[PDB]
Amino acid sequence: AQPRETWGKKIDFLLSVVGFAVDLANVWRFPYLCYKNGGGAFLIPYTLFLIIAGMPLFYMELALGQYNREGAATVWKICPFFKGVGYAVILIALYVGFYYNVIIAWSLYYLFSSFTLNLPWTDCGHTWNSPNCTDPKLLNGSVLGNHTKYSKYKFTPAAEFYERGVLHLHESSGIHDIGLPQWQLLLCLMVVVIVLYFSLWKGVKTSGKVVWITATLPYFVLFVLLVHGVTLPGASNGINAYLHIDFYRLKEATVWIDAATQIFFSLGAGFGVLIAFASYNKFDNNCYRDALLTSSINCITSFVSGFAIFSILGYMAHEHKVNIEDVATEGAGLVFILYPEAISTLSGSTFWAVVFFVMLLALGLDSSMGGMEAVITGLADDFQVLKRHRKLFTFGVTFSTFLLALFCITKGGIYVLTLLDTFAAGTSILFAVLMEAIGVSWFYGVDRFSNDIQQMMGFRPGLYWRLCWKFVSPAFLLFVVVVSIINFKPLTYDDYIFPPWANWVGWGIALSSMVLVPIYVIYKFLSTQGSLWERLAYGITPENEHHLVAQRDIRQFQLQHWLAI
Amino acid sequence: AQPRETWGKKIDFLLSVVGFAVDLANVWRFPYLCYKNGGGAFLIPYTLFLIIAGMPLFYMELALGQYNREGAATVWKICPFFKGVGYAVILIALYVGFYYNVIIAWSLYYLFSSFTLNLPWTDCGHTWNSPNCTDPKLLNGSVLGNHTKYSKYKFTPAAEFYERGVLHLHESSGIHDIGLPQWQLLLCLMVVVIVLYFSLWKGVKTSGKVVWITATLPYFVLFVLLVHGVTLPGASNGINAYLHIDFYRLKEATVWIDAATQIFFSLGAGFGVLIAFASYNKFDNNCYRDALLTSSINCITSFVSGFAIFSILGYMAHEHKVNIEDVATEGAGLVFILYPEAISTLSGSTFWAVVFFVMLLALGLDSSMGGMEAVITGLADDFQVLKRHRKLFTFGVTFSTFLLALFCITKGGIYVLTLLDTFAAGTSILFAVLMEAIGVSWFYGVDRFSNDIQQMMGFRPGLYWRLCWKFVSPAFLLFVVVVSIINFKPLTYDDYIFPPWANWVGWGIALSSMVLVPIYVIYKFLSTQGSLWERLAYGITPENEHHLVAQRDIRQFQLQHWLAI
Repeated sequence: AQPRETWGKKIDFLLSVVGFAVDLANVWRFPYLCYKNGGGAFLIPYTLFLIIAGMPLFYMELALGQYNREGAATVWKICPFFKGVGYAVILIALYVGFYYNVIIAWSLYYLFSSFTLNLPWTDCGHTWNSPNCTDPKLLNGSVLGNHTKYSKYKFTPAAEFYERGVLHLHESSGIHDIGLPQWQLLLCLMVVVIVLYFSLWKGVKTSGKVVWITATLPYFVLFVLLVHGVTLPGASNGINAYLHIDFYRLKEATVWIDAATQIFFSLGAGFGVLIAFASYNKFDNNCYRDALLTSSINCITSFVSGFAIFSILGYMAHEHKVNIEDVATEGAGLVFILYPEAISTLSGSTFWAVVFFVMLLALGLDSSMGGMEAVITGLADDFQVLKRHRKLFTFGVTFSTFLLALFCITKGGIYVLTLLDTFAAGTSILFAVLMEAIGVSWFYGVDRFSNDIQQMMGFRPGLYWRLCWKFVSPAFLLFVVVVSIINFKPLTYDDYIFPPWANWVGWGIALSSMVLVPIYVIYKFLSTQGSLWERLAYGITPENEHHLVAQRDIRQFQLQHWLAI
Repeated sequence: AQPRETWGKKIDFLLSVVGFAVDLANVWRFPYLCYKNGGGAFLIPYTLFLIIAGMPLFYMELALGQYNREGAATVWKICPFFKGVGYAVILIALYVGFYYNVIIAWSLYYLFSSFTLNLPWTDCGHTWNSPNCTDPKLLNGSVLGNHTKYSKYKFTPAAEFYERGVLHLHESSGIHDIGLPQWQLLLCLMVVVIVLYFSLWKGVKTSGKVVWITATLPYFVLFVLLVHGVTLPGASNGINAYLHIDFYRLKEATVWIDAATQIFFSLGAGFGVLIAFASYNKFDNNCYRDALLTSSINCITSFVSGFAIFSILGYMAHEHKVNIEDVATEGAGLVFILYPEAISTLSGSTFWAVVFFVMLLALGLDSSMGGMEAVITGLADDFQVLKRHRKLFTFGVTFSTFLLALFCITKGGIYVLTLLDTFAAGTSILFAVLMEAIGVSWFYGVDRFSNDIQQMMGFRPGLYWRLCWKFVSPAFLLFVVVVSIINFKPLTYDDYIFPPWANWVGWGIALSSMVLVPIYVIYKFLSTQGSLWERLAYGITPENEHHLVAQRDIRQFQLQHWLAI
């Protein structure tokens, strides 16, 4: 049929895989988790976990995507038994969109707040918000006595605006009674999905042309933000809050399980977008240096983002003598509540707010485009009938996403948003990457993987990467899954408590993605006629190796394959 | 490909088309609408409207289904412009299922109430029901003083059981706050859809074998019910309430618009099931006598059902000296509230309740099976790929119906149930039958229809049926649509009032089916390359007549075709 739509240049692929990993400052609280674990003695464990998690997994994803020349759905053509997981990493990705674009819509709403001269968070006098008239006191404008305020003060103008005008949480008591979607967030999501459709309908060319412009803004924005911070007096102390070096605070099973999830969610390994991007890349490329550069760029971006956030926190603590630890809202909209107020204190709040919201929209749109392109490529390579009708398929996917994201744009959508995000992302993606690592290291074998790499690359991976693929990565993923399952805490908002049935609904939604593996295994086992040893052979051997099944030449049954290093 | 799955015998087709039109006593209040219009001077207008509406439309549906040999989706192969409506009558049917099976589930629940020795409606002492403890007084067990009771008494044991144990309406204040689906109705709907899947997955053979047994029960049940009624003393007066002959009460625009909808909803003309059943019938059949027999059977069934209901009402009025007019609940579950209590007064309530619930389940399952088979046949004849995979398609349809019927099986589902039923059924089916009649009488022409009939039948329809098809039926349908649109009243429950946004949601849902015609017309007009006169010709001429389009031989453009009688 039609050949693969190769990228115009390697720079487009590089910028795309970079912009896919800049969502660390969107909704993820990186500096909060950094300060939570060992205070400032977090850099070394962070780097160690980042390496051992991403680099082997990123190299594996890139190599399996480039060599197989197909989407993540059929990327398991060498082992159909695990091919079911190829579906999982697709559907899970869609689940992410179900909330992700919603967050983007929130940022878009902030754009409509930045077009005016008087920002809504500057004045609490019913400026595009409906306060409860309980304590409408400016945190900086109205200077009053400093009190503990029950160690929780959610009456700040920015938080009030975010909760009343953006979320309308006051008209929703919980998750049992939700309500109706907001007309503003609905139009914002419509604009977002229309942009995504007009970008993805053509192919990878428009995607590259968009990420070539969108991914170049956050660097300049973070640079000018760090400059404006270091020019402010209250940043220095904030720096002291960023890295409070305490090697003795590294408690057992405290700093590791909280650092293994943030890097895993920020890098995006096993999410299915890497295979989709590698499927359109040239067959002759160096995934090693590209993966190293991507990991280093992601680490530097996380570091500078945490530094900027802690500088903003230090300047805010300089603005009001109350402590910044228990006064901030460590929720989904942490960047939407604390950061705008600082912009109110900075001169020329309009331009800074506009450029910050543009950076947020760009870094969200890039990740959403990548996540949707992964699903598109997977379902196109799986079903060839949908390969030619790319525009109609993209329109249908966007329409289904808009219809199924209404539960997240409503008044009480943030609760279901956090529920879906946490449960689905954590559980499903962890189980999927665990199954992928197992299938690649034990069933397919790292020897054939290294041979394919050496055939398509100028060198062969040494013993280090092979051991990391075989024994380090699967054991690490299994440990993370065991910690997430055993040490499971019931989900709860900052103040709101989730009902018991919500936890079971979240567990069912998360398990709906992981049960696709045994169902597909049973389907493949039943769709093959013959003896058990022949069905297992057809399931463990690649398609083009099926002729060996009649010859009874299977290396997986040999003990030398399981112990092959 | 595979030929048409012809029925085993004509008796199967007859029993199927009969059992499809026995849903008049399920949720439809036939005797209430009879007594509302002219009291007892309803038989003559009822018969006139029944004839003029069904017989021409039923003959047209049967002939168009038998001659075209295809489902309702592609039955417009002679005129693709109206082919869009072929989709409408499909989707609308599914909408009906979205509530219809739910009602069936209710009846199934009553079966679980009839298996016990002590019926729940007999004793109000918390017998499988949670009363509000306001007025737990037996209507017949506790003899008290007769009062007006504010002209509305909804505290009867049967109504209390139906509202608390079956619906759980007390935990739902309205439609803005719905809640969670009930676990009993969920399992009932699961059983219903599993039976529908195990019946429809094979084809028309199992459908005929099921309707050959299910459609034979309601006759015996109605016979024994009429016998037990005429043996009761209080039936005679009830008969006087059934037919109170008053020719002077036939007010203008009062008895016609209320009788034109009941017959139209009971007969089922234009619903799409008739074409689906005729598509599997032999090419040589007499649709005239079959349609006449079907109409006569439906009329006799409606008459005997109204007689039985009014006899039950008269016996209930004999049980308690209070009037039966304003004490009954004229809602969806009228047969579920008033009729069981009478069974409590009859000796051996167990057997009578069991056989009545079995009759209800059979007459609901037959109609649901027909409505789903219509959609199956339409989407199979439209997309040939789904023709071979009939079992998987039926499973998917049943699963989607079960997933989309959760809003009707919940605590507040009855409000959305009535909303969807009324809006969708009335508006969409009326617009669909109007468009079908117009396309058959004016665009295709009654002359070619009569010629095809004479080719496939032993005689040609006279001037009467041709005039009824051309000038009577379209004008009648247009008048009914105009009355429904202009004389539109806001929907409201017996006591609950619907919010304003619910009316707009219902209007949008109803219009979503009717907008499929202009969209499909525009799609067909844009999918044809050429001049406007050639596109119109391709849109109005049949497919096999497309060769005439190049010859510029189009009879529709001639004035003799529009005036052809």
